[PDB]
Amino acid sequence: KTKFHALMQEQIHNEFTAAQQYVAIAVYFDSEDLPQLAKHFYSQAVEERNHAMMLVQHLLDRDLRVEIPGVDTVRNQFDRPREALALALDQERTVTDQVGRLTAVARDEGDFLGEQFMQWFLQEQIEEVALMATLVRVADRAGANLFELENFVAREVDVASGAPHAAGGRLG
Amino acid sequence: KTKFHALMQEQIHNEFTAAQQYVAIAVYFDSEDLPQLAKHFYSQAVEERNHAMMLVQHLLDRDLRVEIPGVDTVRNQFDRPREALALALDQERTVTDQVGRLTAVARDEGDFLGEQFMQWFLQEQIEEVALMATLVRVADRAGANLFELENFVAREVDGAPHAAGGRLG
Amino acid sequence: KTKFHALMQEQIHNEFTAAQQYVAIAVYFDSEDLPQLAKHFYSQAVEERNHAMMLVQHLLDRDLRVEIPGVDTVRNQFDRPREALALALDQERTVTDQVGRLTAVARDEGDFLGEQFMQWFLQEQIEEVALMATLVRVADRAGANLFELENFVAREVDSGAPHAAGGRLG
Amino acid sequence: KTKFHALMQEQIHNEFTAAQQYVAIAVYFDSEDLPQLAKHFYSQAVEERNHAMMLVQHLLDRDLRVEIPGVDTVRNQFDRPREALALALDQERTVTDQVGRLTAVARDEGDFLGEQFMQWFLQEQIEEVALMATLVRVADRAGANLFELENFVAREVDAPHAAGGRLG
Amino acid sequence: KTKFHALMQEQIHNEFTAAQQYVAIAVYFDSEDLPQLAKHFYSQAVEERNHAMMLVQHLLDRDLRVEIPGVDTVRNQFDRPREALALALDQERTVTDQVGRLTAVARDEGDFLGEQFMQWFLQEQIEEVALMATLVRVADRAGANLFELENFVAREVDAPHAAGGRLG
Amino acid sequence: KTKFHALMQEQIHNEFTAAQQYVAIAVYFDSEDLPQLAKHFYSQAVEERNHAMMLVQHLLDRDLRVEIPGVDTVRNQFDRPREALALALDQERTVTDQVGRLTAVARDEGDFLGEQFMQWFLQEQIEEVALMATLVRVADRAGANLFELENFVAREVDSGAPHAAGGRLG
Repeated sequence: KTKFHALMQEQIHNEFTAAQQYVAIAVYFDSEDLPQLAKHFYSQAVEERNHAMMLVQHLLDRDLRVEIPGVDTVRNQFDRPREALALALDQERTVTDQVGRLTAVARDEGDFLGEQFMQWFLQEQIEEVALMATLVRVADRAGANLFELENFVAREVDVASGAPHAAGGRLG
Repeated sequence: KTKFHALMQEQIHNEFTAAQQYVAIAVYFDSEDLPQLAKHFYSQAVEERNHAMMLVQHLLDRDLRVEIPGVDTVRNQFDRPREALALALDQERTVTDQVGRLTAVARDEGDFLGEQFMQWFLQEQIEEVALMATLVRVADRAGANLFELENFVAREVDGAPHAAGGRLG
Repeated sequence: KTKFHALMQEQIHNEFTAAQQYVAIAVYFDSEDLPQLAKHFYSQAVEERNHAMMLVQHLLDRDLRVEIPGVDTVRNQFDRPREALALALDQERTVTDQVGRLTAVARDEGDFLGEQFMQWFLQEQIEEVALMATLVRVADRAGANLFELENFVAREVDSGAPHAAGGRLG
Repeated sequence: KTKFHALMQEQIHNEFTAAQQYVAIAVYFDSEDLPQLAKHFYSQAVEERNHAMMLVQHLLDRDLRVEIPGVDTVRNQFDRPREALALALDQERTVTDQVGRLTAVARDEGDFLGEQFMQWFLQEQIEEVALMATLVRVADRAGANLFELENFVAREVDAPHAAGGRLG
Repeated sequence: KTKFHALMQEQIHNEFTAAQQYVAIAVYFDSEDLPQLAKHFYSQAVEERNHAMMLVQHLLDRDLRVEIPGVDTVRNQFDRPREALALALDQERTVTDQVGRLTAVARDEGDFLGEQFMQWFLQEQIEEVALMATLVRVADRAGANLFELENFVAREVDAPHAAGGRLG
Repeated sequence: KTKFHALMQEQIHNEFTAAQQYVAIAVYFDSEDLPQLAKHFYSQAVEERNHAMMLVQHLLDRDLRVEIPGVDTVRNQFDRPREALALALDQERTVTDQVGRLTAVARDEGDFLGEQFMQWFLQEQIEEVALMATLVRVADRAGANLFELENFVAREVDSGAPHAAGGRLG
């Protein structure tokens, strides 16, 4: 078993866990009656699931063994919205590290196929982190006037022939 | 914390796990190059996620605490397609029991809202079990000419409470 | 063999027989030259057949043995339309009883699947009885001026239903 | 009561029974997970009901007494699909005989209206028997590969007034 | 007179009174120049009227005597919007209890028709309480900036036969 | 509190009660299986509610206090249709008097806004009374056949209006 292969298997687990964490954050917001934030995070959980499934599909394409893993417990309690957003930013930053390490490991093993495959993920991370950071600054500026944060999301947020195929198709 | 509330929380965990198990089965089929079976199980995983999210939505609606749980490890290794279909059938039968027990518990506690909410799930389980049982009998009849099972799926296999986050296709 | 399962098998028989009884009533009306009544009862016979086929489908879905039964003789002779409408009302009340007893029996055996499946039939019975009752009161008011009853049917008369085996017929 | 009238009343009974037998066969196939065969037999049962109602209509048209009868028990158990198809073929052959005899009897009593009315049923029988026979030969050739029989049905298997209108 | 029947008659009265209470709240909001809240409650009053009329229709369908009742006085004075929303939430919770008790009573008398008929009202209550609870929390968060509550309603906010048809 | 203002408040009560009385009549008809009559009275109850809500709107527009009132018990028992129609006619005549008196009272107090606002209601009463009177004469003539009264309603019985609080319902 190569390291890239082992590390990809870990990343599938990390991605499924990340997606579950977004669902928890979506449901937190929902229960706080912040529907624009909730709708955004429900959507973000579906996209992380898609990333996970792109990693599965890569191993499938290469005839490398792949396990659909279990998922670790995720955080459900937040003192307030800014704390959930902060967690989401931190998570995207963590994923950025993981993806960079996947690249480095493939480079080091001369796994050229793995290396090129990681490139799309690096670009996505650029923009995902940029978005989470934006949501954190805006939540900070909004303070307890959460309505402004909601208004910002409704207007400014969410309004790639490139992507790798996701096993089972890319969900909306 | 009522028993119905505790048991709903368990069910959400059971459903997310069931959904993960379907993804495993979908991926097994995909690796076996049985795309029609794979596509069907990917779709079934999305629906189970939906059921999970309908349970979440019910607790939300009632202002009862709800936790999005972790997910237990699921089975990835099968000797052959029929074995994965058998596991799916057994799973749907298990979910049917769990749903019956949720209803019973709500009846016993006089939770009339919980009881009526379970009804839709009972109907769905009727048809989901019938479908899984059909796939198993057809897989048996197809023996190792799996192509016939694929053809059957392509040709013959093609209201609800709100799901938190909306019902996914 | 559970009691619910046995009782569902009887109900299938009862529904096929109910459907045959509506055909006899439709034909009686047809022969009396009351085409609006006749058309409505032909339609009602198709719907009862559909109910029977929904019960069949339920057993099929659950892998429980199901027999397509024979049908008992039904009534063909009526002194007059009001007597046929009265028979139809009584029949729908009888079916209501049967459906309630199926529900009770499933509750009593903890057959949760069976119980939920009966619910749709209970709401249908509510409206079917209301309609038969209406036709009887209107026939009573019309007396021998059956034309008014025909006029009433032409002007005034006519979901998540469970799957019917073979599809729901019009 | 003429013999043609009596025999028409029997035929109405025979046809209601035949229709119920097709439903039994349709449900057998359905439970065996043979949906193409099932769908075809559900459809066949509706058409036999239609035939029965055409007979009812004919007596109605002639002001001859007509009873909607009860229906005899029908067969629900089959060892296998071929056995159900064989039963259906035999049944259509039996109906052909019955229809021939209705014709003969009307000829013999000088019931010209009855005789002409039977002619349509004679032509229908020709094709219905041909179809049942075809399904039996194809089921024989398919042996236990019932999927081929289903495939055949999906691809190759696509009037006097009926009291109450002709049902689809 | 069964208890279920007597209790349905009371529920018709309760529903008419509930509907009139929503009109009072709608008019309160209107006078406060909170048109989004007012429009929502006007629409809510029409829906409660619809519920009332579904209960009437059920008794009609069953040939059980039904009276269109009078309506009790309802509350018109509120110190502020959150107090009117609170009353609406309380009222929806109360209706939920009433509906549960209607179900229990029908179960206890073996009134299977009445029991199945109450089921739809249970599901509606689930969502109607969730919505009122949502409006109360949002009004709390908005405090005196009622404009935010209005903006929230404008953007985020918005069956058995009813005697006389379901009104919009 | 002016007399016009007080009397408008009473009128809002009278209108809500009138609307409730039409629902009672509609339901009586419905239970008698006279659907055309029933449909017409359901519709008439919705219109009276509208009138009520136009009065509410007028007080809203003028910043005068307005209470949504309770509703008095109304009549549910009728020996026969003609008796319910008679009650509706008498009710519309009573409302006509009430509206006249509101106008008079506004004239007497120099309430020019109230006076002009009452005018539309006077015109409506003209036609509503004419229609109720028509239904009564037709019901009298159709004593042997009430289906004729139904037929008449289906065929012969299906403006610059003031805003109704909450909008005018159909």
